[PDB]
Amino acid sequence: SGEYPTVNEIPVGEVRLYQIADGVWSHIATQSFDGAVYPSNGLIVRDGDELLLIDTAWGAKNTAALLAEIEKQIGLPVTRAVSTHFHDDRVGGVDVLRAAGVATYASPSTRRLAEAEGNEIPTHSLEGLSSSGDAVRFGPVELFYPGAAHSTDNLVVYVPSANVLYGGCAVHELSSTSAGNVADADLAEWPTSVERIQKHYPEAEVVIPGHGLPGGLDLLQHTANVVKAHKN
Ligand SMILES: C[C@@H](c1cccc2c(-c3ccc(CS(C)(=O)=O)c(F)c3)c(C(=O)O)[nH]c12)N1CC(CNC(=O)CN)OC1=O
Ligand SMILES: [Zn+2]
Ligand SMILES: [Zn+2]
Repeated sequence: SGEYPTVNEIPVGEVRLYQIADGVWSHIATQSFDGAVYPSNGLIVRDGDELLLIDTAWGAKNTAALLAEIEKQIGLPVTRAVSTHFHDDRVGGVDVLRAAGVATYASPSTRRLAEAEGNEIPTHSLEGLSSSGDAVRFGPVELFYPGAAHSTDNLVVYVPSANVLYGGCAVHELSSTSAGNVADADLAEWPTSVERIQKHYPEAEVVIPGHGLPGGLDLLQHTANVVKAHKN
């Protein structure tokens, strides 16, 4: 009924949308992994009379439900999707997207990691993102590679028309007390990568983490703090 939806409010399999700004929504879904249930976020950005999707809804059935929710709530076709790293909360559902006519994209790094781990593989490679600090335009967003953090391939997304920073899994919510799933992380580089985000996007007004509640720029400093303490 208006607040940002939380893990216990979303049954696994359904998707909620949350209006972030004009032409910008987050999508929220839940999934089971290793016997626990987790929420996860993605982004939808209006691109004229089409939509750009950032990240799947963490699985094939969730991603089908995402498409149905977009049709109900927004009613514009999703034409392109970008996955921000290779884990299943970002690429799981790419095969559903590809069968619904969505062109799927990811960096070459993400595509290689997805293939090696047996996850779904976006069709198209995003060049121009291989060095930390690189940025490219993709429709109504900028894609930015901050360096290794949550994963070596993680991308962040900025919506310049709205000053919305989608940090993906490189950014944690303010309530986080640990650095999430660190299986493929670089805890030593992560603060430096967050510092690159802070320097590149100082006018961000909303910051969206990969999991949990949006806030403002404080999410970035909080992330650096929880990662430094996890490393210790
Ligand atoms: C799908 C993803 C995954 C599965 C289950 C949970 C997560 C979380 C998570 C956990 C806890 C918190 C609360 S908190 C901040 O207080 O800790 C949170 F916000 C997010 C994150 C994240 O952190 O992005 N990703 C998760 N996988 C799976 C994985 C295993 N893969 C290999 O080892 C190589 N293929 O490596 C991930 O990341
Ligand atoms: Zn991940
Ligand atoms: Zn994640």
